[PDB]
Order: sequence, then C-alpha cells, then structure tokens
Amino acid sequence: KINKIVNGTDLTPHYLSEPNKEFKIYRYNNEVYAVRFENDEPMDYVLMWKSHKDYKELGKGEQGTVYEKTEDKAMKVSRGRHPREFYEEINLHIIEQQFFLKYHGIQEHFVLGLWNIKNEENVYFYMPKINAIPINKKIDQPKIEEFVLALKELNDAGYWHPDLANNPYHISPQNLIATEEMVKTIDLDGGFRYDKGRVDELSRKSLVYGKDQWLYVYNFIYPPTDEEDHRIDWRVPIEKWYENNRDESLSDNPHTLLRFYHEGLISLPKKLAHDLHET
Ligand SMILES: O=P(O)(O)O[C@H]1[C@H](OP(=O)(O)O)[C@@H](OP(=O)(O)O)[C@H](OP(=O)(O)O)[C@@H](OP(=O)(O)O)[C@H]1OP(=O)(O)O
Repeated sequence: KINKIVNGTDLTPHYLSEPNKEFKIYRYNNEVYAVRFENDEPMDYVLMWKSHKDYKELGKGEQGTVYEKTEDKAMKVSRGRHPREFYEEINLHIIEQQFFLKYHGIQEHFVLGLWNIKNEENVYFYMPKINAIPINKKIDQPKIEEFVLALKELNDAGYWHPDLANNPYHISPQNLIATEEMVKTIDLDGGFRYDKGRVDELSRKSLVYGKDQWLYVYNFIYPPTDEEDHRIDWRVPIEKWYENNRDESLSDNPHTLLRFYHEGLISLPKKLAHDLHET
C-alpha cells in the first residue's frame, strides 16, 4: 500500500507548510493518509479519515460546534483566530502523535485529525465521524479499562490529554465516548499535551498530573470504598503524596501505586495490578 498511496492525490498544501521534508497528505481509494518520508523515500503511513471526493450539527457548546460534512467525517469549525502556520504546526504534531498511536496499537481509542488551512479565513478540523453511545459503567468496565490502560501507555510516553483530567479535582467526562466495541476520547483538535522544557510551577505540576492522568480518570469512574461501601476520597492521599514528593508522579514510582492499592485508597485496572504484581 505504501507505494500505492503516494501515487494518489496530493493534498499537502491544504494542511502542512509547503514544502515539508518529512510528511505529506495523500488521498487514495476514498482514504486520506499522512505519509512519512525518510531518505526522501516513503517509510510509513497512517490513516486519517475516509473521503467522498447548511450541514447537520453534531454538537455545540463548551467544546465548539461540530458539523457533519459527510457520514464518515466530522467537521469542527475553529473559534480562535491565528495564522495558518499556527494550525500547520499543530497538524505536524498530531501526525507525529498519530504514528506513536499506531506503533503502540492504541490509535483506535483517540480521535485525531487535521486542520484544513487552504482558506486561511475558513479553517476547520476534519476527523473521523464516530457514533457515540450512552456510556455505562457496570457493563462497559472492560472497555473502560482498555481505554485507561491505553491512556496510561500514552502518559508513560510523555503525552497527556489536554481536556480530560487536568488534576485529581478536574474531570471532563463528556470527552469520553463509548461505541459498540470500545471507549474513545475526543476533543483532541490541538493534539496531546507534552513537556517543552519549562520549569515554572504550573508546568512542573502539569507534568506530574500528565503522567498520572490515567489514574484520575479511572478513580473518578471507579473510586474505592470502605467496609460500609462508602466512597473513599482518593484525591486526598494522592495530593498529600504530591505535596511531599515534589516533581514526582505515582506512575514513575510503581512501588507506591501497589501500596496505595493494597491499602484500599486508590483503584487500579485489573490487568495493571497483575502486571505489576508478577513483574
Ligand atoms: O475540491 P477540493 O479542493 O479537493 O476539496 C475537497 C472537497 O471539499 P470542499 O470542496 O468542500 O472543500 C470534498 O468534498 P466534495 O466536493 O466531494 O463533496 C472533500 O471530500 P468529502 O466528500 O469527504 O468531504 C475533500 O476532503 P477529503 O477528500 O480530504 O475528505 C476536499 O479535499 P480537501 O481535503 O483538500 O479539502
């Protein structure tokens, strides 16, 4: 497919800054791809969305207005005003992140896309359309645990979600989507967050919360209880540890996770505790 895809329709000038030495955008068999080039030769590809070469509203509110351009592709209009080069840089980072997701087989859990900048005064965000389904907790637990373990794999690599769980006291469940087979997360039109070398108080705290983000989401949905089956407040023992272990996260110290887990102060996915216990 590699060589077949690069024989398709070149859409690069509509998304990335021309010319780009590493990434191109191609259409091939009703599929838009992001192709990665090395030696000036194509090496790998990632699928972005399906193509069909007043729209219906899919949503509107805090996160912005999303339309239905086609039945396989959503369109999120931009609210801010920025230069073209601002959305091009975001696209390049999304593509890099998109490859990471592929290499680790977790791409299905995260809805990414690309900002279309061919009209600088009409910039919208294309992404796959997904059919949401009211998420349950009693029966969807395996799917939710599979997403949390995927998000942990993301957090361990330095990436975290910009609007899902900024800290133990903030959660945006609306950005958790359940489908027939799995749980996904949306509101990633800006890509994932990552450290940039800044050391101010806000950026250092954010980097700690970013590595334990997966833990906050899980404990918000499945918090621990006592013998009376009353909700144990997991936030307090976690924050207490943070204030006494500056610039250190719980994921980076697996010995403390299992300790808080056996002590009944935090909840962990089923597979994580077993993989930490045996290994
Ligand atoms: O004529 P183009 O410059 O190549 O633009 C097309 C066009 O979108 P617009 O003309 O509205 O900008 C297609 O829509 P149709 O005319 O076929 O209805 C759309 O294909 P979709 O049907 O899926 O919307 C396609 O977008 P894509 O092929 O990436 O999915 C997009 O090309 P661009 O991606 O460059 O905007």
